[PDB]
Amino acid sequence: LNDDATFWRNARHHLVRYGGTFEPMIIERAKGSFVYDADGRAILDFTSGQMSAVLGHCHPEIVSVIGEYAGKLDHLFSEMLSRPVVDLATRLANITPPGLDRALLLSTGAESNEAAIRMAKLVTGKYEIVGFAQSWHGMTGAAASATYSAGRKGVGPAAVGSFAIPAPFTYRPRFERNGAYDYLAELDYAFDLIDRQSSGNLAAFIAEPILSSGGIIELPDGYMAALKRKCEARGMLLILDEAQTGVGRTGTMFACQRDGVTPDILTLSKTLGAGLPLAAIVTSAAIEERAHELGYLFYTTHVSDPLPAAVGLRVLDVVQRDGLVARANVMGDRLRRGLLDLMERFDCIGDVRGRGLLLGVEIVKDRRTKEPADGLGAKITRECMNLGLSMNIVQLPGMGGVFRIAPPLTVSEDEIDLGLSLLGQAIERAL
Amino acid sequence: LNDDATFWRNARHHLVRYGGTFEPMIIERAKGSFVYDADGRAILDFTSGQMSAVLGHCHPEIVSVIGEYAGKLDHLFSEMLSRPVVDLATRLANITPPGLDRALLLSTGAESNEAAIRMAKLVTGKYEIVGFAQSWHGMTGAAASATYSAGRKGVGPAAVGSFAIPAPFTYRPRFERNGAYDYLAELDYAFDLIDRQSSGNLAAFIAEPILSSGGIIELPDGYMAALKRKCEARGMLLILDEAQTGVGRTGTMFACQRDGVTPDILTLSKTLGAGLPLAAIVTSAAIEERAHELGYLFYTTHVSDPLPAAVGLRVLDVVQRDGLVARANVMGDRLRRGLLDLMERFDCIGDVRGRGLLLGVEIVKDRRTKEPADGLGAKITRECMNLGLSMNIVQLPGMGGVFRIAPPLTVSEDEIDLGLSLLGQAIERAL
Amino acid sequence: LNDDATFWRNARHHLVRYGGTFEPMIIERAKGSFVYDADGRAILDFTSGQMSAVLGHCHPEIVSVIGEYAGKLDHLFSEMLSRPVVDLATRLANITPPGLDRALLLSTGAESNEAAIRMAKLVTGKYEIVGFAQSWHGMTGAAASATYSAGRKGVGPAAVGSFAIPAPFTYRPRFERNGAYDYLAELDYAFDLIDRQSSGNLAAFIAEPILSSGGIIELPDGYMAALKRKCEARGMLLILDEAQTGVGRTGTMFACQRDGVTPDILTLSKTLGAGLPLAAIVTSAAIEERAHELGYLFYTTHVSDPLPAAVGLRVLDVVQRDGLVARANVMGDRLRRGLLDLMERFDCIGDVRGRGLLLGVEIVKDRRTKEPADGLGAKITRECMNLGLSMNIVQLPGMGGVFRIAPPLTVSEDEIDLGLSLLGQAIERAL
Amino acid sequence: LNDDATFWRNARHHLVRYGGTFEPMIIERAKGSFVYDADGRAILDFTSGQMSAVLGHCHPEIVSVIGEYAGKLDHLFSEMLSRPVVDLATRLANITPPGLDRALLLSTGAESNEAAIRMAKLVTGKYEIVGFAQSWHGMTGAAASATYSAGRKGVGPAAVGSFAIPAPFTYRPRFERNGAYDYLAELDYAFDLIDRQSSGNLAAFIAEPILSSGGIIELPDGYMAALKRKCEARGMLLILDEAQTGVGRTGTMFACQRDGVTPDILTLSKTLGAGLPLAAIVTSAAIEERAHELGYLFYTTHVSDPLPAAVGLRVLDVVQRDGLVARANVMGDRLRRGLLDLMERFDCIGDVRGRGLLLGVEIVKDRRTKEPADGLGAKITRECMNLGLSMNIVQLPGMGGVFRIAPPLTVSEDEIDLGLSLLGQAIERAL
Ligand SMILES: Cc1ncc(COP(=O)(O)O)c(/C=N/[C@H](C)P(=O)(O)O)c1O
Ligand SMILES: Cc1ncc(COP(=O)(O)O)c(/C=N/[C@H](C)P(=O)(O)O)c1O
Ligand SMILES: Cc1ncc(COP(=O)(O)O)c(/C=N/[C@H](C)P(=O)(O)O)c1O
Ligand SMILES: Cc1ncc(COP(=O)(O)O)c(/C=N/[C@H](C)P(=O)(O)O)c1O
Ligand SMILES: [K+]
Ligand SMILES: [K+]
Ligand SMILES: [K+]
Ligand SMILES: [K+]
Ligand code: NA
Ligand code: NA
Ligand code: NA
Ligand code: NA
Repeated sequence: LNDDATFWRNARHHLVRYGGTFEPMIIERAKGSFVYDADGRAILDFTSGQMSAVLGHCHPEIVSVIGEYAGKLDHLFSEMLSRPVVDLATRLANITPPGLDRALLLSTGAESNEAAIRMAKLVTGKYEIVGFAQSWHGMTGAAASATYSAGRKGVGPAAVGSFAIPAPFTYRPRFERNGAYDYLAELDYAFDLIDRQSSGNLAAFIAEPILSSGGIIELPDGYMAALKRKCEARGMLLILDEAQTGVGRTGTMFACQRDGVTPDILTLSKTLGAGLPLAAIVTSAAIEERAHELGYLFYTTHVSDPLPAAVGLRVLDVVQRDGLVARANVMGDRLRRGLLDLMERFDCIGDVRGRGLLLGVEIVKDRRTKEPADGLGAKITRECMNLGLSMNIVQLPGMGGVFRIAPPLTVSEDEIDLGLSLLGQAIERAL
Repeated sequence: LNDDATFWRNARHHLVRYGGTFEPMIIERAKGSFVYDADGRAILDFTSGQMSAVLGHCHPEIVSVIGEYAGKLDHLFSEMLSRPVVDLATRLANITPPGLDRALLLSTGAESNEAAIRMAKLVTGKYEIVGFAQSWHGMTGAAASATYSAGRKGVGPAAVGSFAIPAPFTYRPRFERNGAYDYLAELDYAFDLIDRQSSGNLAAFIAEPILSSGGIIELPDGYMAALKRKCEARGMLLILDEAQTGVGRTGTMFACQRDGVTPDILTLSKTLGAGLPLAAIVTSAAIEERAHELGYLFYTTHVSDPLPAAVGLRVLDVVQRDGLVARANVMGDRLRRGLLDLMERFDCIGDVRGRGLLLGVEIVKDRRTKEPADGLGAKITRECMNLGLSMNIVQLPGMGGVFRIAPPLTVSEDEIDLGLSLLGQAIERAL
Repeated sequence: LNDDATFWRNARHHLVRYGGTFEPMIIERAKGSFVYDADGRAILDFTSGQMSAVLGHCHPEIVSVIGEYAGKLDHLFSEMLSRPVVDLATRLANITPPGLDRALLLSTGAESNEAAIRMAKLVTGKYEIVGFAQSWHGMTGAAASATYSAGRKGVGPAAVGSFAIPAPFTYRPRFERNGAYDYLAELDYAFDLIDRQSSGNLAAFIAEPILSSGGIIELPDGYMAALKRKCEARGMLLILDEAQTGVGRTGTMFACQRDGVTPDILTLSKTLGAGLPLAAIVTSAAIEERAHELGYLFYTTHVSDPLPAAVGLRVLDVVQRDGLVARANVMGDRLRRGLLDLMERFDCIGDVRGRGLLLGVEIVKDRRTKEPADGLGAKITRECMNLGLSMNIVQLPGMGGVFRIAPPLTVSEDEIDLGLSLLGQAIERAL
Repeated sequence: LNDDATFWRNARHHLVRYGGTFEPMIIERAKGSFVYDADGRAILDFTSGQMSAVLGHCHPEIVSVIGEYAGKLDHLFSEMLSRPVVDLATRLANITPPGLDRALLLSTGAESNEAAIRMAKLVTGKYEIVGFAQSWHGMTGAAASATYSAGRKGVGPAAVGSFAIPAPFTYRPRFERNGAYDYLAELDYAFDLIDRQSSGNLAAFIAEPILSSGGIIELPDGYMAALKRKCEARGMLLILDEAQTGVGRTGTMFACQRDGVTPDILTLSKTLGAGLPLAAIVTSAAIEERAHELGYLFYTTHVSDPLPAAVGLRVLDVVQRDGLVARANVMGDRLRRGLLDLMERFDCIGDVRGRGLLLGVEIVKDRRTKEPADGLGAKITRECMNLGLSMNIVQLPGMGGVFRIAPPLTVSEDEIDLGLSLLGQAIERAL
């Protein structure tokens, strides 16, 4: 049983609480698209763990590689190079767009955004950073200063020079021109304001191609390109945070490939490490050279460690080889259609959006009003878990609660169907 | 050979440089106290990789546990609990001093300091952080704002409210009272200044028990206690960063046990993960409860992941069971004596300091002047590597270069001797 | 002659340049609505000096009072009270709206905004300040941090927590809803953004009722009220900066009386001192009491000095007694009509706006496009001076250049006509 | 009577309190070294009003000049030049040391420090400012951020990059080397710390030659010079704030002349305006030229106003002509000797320091301990006023309360004696 008195006792006496609420179960095993509680009940993992496991849990290949380096080459002085590191850096230079040539191999997504941000400040000689008002880049210093969906209160000033602009949100547009949502004009209008507040020290704009924690908000047609132009125009770098969207999740190896827009620095983590703590940034040779000339420093314990690098290389291999980017589009499409079928069935489903296997479903009280359905979302989530489907809902003011659905890229056609079915049931039950 | 053209070619084309210089070799394997290059030459690892591997490389136990969880329970939604996590948190509550009750399991040392710092700001309702002028707490936002040994220039303002005070340094004292180094008066004098600059928002003082990157500077007799009193007096938390000193490295499980001073929050990482990316903070039940009441948030991808937690539990087990804390004192002592013998032999060795297996050797041009020996240190380091002994030297203005010697707690009596011998040779050669 | 070689020589060798360009003449005298150069040519002062002299130059009454206190009671220890000070404070409590009860008598407009801002931060326990993107509150620290029309570049970070929102500008609207300029929705939309960037420390919003330096932009119908509600809703004070609009300039004693909106703190200066350096802030008894309980400090050399206080009391007297507030409406109206007649004559006159004797005329290349007329404005200004009419034009990006026309409240019907006539001539000449 | 019910009623209902406590009397007139209450009692003004009136109250010459410009040329558009302005700027270029060539004519001491600070940041391209831990530069933004004797709490963060170092204080030294107060080593030691906290953006050090509000602390032999060298070494400007020490108060026209050290920018106000609100900064032609090339902006309402400029020129004239700088030394010396006689009489007088007519007397409980005499100082001050001698005491932690004695440079031999006599009586009464 999940009721192990001692377990929960120790849990209550000795864990720091760091957000949300702990799920009432005891996870004892995980395999493929499932985790299993202490009774052995299999729970369908519709969020790939914490939005990371693109290959599912305990993938045999990963298991092998892990084993292999744990026993042969694990951790090293940060000045010592090895093959897994150079291979990975090389692979990444190779599968990212042209213009992205050099990599730095770290441990977390926030760390990767801090590294990119420090690099941008260094090469521009400037310090103001601009993000989206619904962004999430991490819990550490600079990543947090640029995170606007949460975490800003009660902890003192953010970093000097932090600004945000509204993200382009087609489901709930607030900037109109000639009776239509002119998200490109909204962008211009936002920048002029920024321009006016700036001390003349704009260093970068940082952005998620699809804002996940912020409500699966996908940047619309042409937006990214226009954004890149705003930056170039101001001598600012554009850093694209692809912690969740990278590595195939949205049905392209990297989301920025979809818009055909190449950022100055690209950050990776969640899906790169597929569960393990490996992250990275990739930038141009020119930017890297200038950073280096300026003494760029970002020296950590695990930067360039062989085992994690070895792991991420295996991740890319598998993804490539098993055409998991394409599986994302097919299963993605399979899942979207189901969701839309549900939506056909239940009025509370106000919107189905996202791309590939990063989909969101927005719960509303009224389609005409798009009135958020207060607690209905939480209910559905509770029912899902009872039904054996692990889900996650995010909620910001002005928005219905949004389910973030992101199964492993290794997910089966059956698993999807199972998932869709458990979900309609949870919805039927929640009403 | 280490000369693999392609290797270095790819290395040059695709790695971001992040500090220092890459060692000219290709590391292909590692085992116990050694790593091996591409020719198969065994290099004696006198810094435990990046000051982490207390159990040495590829420890069989770690190898087993790793394997075991990689295949059974790897990574989870951050709201899902499991045994390795609760066990570890519990173990830590148990082996740390009384008053430290709840843990938060993260990935890196900087991340662990950011978590502690955010917690302190939250519970005090304040934001000013004070560290040592020769500190190193990491490369991310807040950890970096509190890092004074390096990284401050070229990257814009640090965090609002960052201050430093001089660390107590008995080898190069600068605060005199009645013909003697009154480091306690220096402390008082520093705080009064701080007090005068403060906006009345002092939240914490953060400190390494022994400043490593800063030159192996050990806080002297009674200092820590007095420091803790300064904080209490100001309603500030005291955060002790034991990334390197924790887990037995200095010959006590935790360095703060040595002074018998319990900090408000304790941070762990390098030695906790013993090579893998696992970090943690531990605080009191009261502080944790208040943080929680105030909405403490620090939600990451890998917080509470089973595999890493599983790994750190095995680390503690081994350390405990093999009495590696005591091995640190014995080997530590064996090594100190050797160093002192060298010092007897070579005038350039100006000081031998540190504790347990975290020792430093300061190179000088003149013992009377304590004039730094310009390049001599770098030379010795170069000779060591030729001689097959991997070493590391740190250098700050006003100080001779310092070797940071920190072999695995699993190091043999022979390995030490080997090390001492290779070192005297390198010194003989460098002169 | 204005060509005094020595004068200009010394001028060139010994004056720091602090913005704009020095006018090529030597002012030797001033009287009523004119100043006179070294040839004795009378220049019609259409900006009341630096937008201050509501009573015109060298007003006999002011001259008397000045004389009187210079010789009897001039300057005092800031802890010594006297009649002119208590009378003035009292007068102000009396002529400002209900709810504004206590005054602090200072020297400059920036100083008065710094005092109001410090007070707001103190009583809210918070520090973030929000202003308009085209504001001007002064050159000192906090006043400057809240000034967005200029001065932000090249001088390092502004104050922590500085934000701006776009001002409501009916002549060049950029926020549309249902085919119309919905400036109230623009306001809401701006605040939500602010809300999202805030660290939860909003202390005040500071605002000019009519943005002068920013282009004579008058807050439209209902805007102020809605603004006040935004603040109340967030527990923020509303500080109204009436440096130029106060004391009758816009045809009400205070502009905020026009909207019937009472701010938490009101600041005064330019027109209060009518040329002399006297400024003030006025707040509620409750706010003042709380500030005092919290140790409010703003102790300066000239706070509470008798002579300046004596001067401002005489200013209010005269204004009251000579019904100069009403003269502002009549002459104001006389002047607006003329301007509009011009506008009837010249296509370049794109807009005539403002209120009372604070009017603006926007120069454009095209009424349909509202294309700014590049240099045309500067030309007209140059011609005016030749014609003996001192004028001033302000120019921000996205806007035609704007003449700021603000003659003394003591201005004659003839002086206005003269002014209108000189202006059409300058325009005819400039084309 | 001073008991005018109505006066105090209005006083209580309508004055904002801004520090300290209001003196219980009603000042109705002032003349020479005295002010007179409502009963007509003459109070001997031992602080020259708020440390400003070097010529005493209502000086006939000032009265004439004031009158003259009030009626002929008062206030102007900030782009219009006139004689009083160019003459004054010229005079100042002329009486300040070589290397100080161009002036900017403002209104307050804080404003003058903000102007100097903005200029320094602009020309260095940097933003960190360093002051003394017991400084007072004003209540506005940057001046306040650099003020450490008071005002820092309850009002949010100071300006980014604010630092302080301890001032050299020979009466209460805390930095010892070889049994002696090595204030030069203290300076070095302070800077190294600063260096370590800096983001590499040191723009200026700002300093009072004698810290007044901070306790009449006179920089000792050679200190200033060494300070200037610290700045030059770091590419920082040195700004000397001579608001109180300038214009003859310390027995040289400017205190920096005494050490023969020329700062990059010199600020003036209190004594320059001698009671009226006039302030100024003076810098080198080179610095000014570079500021201008960089768009230096500091455009205010009263910058370059004729009347105030006219007043300060008359002040300098009188000072020069009446050899008031020398009167300061003679009367200063007369007063110091008296003070020392008192000190001979009363043990509570722990120290008599300062220079010229800017003297301080530190009250202690014990000369051996230098134990502050708690409330004794306040008592003496209360007795002085009863005795008809207006005085002022300042008190910081770690220090006895200090009387700041600074009579008009126009003070008579008799007035001094009167003052000394009233003071010994107050002391006799207070015990
Ligand atoms: C005391 C301490 N705390 C925190 C960190 C941050 O660790 P991480 O960068 O992995 O987040 C370090 C890093 N150290 C260097 C990397 P070195 O080993 O050279 O002293 C540290 O020494
Ligand atoms: C886009 C993005 N970048 C960076 C990070 C920081 O990752 P980390 O905290 O591991 O350093 C996250 C974290 N996400 C949440 C944890 P969620 O998965 O709930 O959206 C992210 O979503
Ligand atoms: C050295 C110095 N610089 C600048 C200022 C700011 O002057 P202001 O506030 O008029 O702008 C002061 C004020 N002083 C007090 C008011 P005190 O006279 O009590 O020492 C000062 O002492
Ligand atoms: C609305 C407002 N508030 C405060 C100030 C600051 O006044 P000061 O600089 O005298 O302290 C100004 C200055 N204005 C310019 C000088 P302009 O007259 O050109 O609009 C102002 O317009
Ligand atoms: K490493
Ligand atoms: K997790
Ligand atoms: K005063
Ligand atoms: K002026
Ligand atoms: Na690429
Ligand atoms: Na414990
Ligand atoms: Na009122
Ligand atoms: Na000079």
